[PDB]
Amino acid sequence: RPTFYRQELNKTIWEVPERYQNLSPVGSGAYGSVCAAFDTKTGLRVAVKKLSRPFQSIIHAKRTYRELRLLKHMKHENVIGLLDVFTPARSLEEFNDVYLVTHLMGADLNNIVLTDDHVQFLIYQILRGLKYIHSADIIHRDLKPSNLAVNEDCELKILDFGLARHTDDEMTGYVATRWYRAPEIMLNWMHYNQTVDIWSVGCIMAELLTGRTLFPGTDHIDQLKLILRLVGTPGAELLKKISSESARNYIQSLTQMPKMNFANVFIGANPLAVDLLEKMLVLDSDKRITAAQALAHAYFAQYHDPDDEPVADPYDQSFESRDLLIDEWKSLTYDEVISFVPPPLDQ
Ligand SMILES: Cc1ccc(NC(=O)c2ccoc2)cc1-n1cnc2ccc(N3CCN(C)CC3)cc2c1=O
Repeated sequence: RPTFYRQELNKTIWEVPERYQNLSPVGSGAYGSVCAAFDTKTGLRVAVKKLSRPFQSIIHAKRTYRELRLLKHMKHENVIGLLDVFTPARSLEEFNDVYLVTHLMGADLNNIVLTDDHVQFLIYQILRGLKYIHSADIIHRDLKPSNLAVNEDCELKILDFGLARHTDDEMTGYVATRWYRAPEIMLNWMHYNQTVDIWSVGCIMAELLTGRTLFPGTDHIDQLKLILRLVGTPGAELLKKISSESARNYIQSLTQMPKMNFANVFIGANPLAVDLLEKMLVLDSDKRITAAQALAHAYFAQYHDPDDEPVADPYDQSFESRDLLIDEWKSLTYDEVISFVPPPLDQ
């Protein structure tokens, strides 16, 4: 067991192993504050998130367990991984604090915004990342530029997947961003699958190509209006699939937009880039390209290697459907701290 040391970094008492040095706060991550630090053990720059009141409620408690489970499972270049997890607690009884340590990528995709080859590389890495998380039946749900971490090599990792609530029957505290959300999760108007994340990739890729937010909607309805202006009102075959009677009512009432020519919207874009965008930004949940299929699209010829696009090990999210006391979520998280083994360090 290591020696810890305490400091006050903006409201909060950080208590961390002596191994981590020169903590300097960089803002909020998912459910708590993040410090940049220096890892004396590895010589590396790391990010330390202190979860804010991890065990105040069932929601915080379950979400704490979820995040730690998520992180401990991901092992892939384009998906953030767990370098370390720790507590100052010396027993389960006094266990009150969780700190999660990952690599510090220099930046995220806001800060960056770009040539076509740059967009190829970055979107390529996102889809390579999504294939792996999708293959474990995990869905990001709020993929967006601020949770795409990038270093100066344009090497990219996805953060914060799997947190934004599954249905509207649950609350996880996590706040999504309107502009990158698939119309089906935003509005809950047909069922949804992993391709909610492909819609997002569509929106991010477009933005990288034009500098403009694709759909800067000011609310749910304005957002839906912006979207239909580009893709057109849904056809009779799409209407067939809308499960809600109010959504279908609303749509069939809007005065009808035609689908536009994506070439006349993405003018000056590489035509392969345009073709992919048309395959990503389709209303129909069953028709939208998947991560795997997008990886094989001509746009990515320079990057695609079927033998280096791995899938994940099976991930057991049966805990998701359980209804347990705060102390039960709490002890489960404790087990997961104690059993943590850090990634191997070669020379
Ligand atoms: C350190 C850390 C620990 C855990 C998690 N959890 C997940 O990614 C995740 C995946 C599934 O569920 C949760 C993420 C992080 N993490 C890693 N690196 C970061 C780098 C920078 C920042 N900040 C960038 C600047 N911004 C103003 C505030 C956030 C933030 C971060 C940042 O939050």
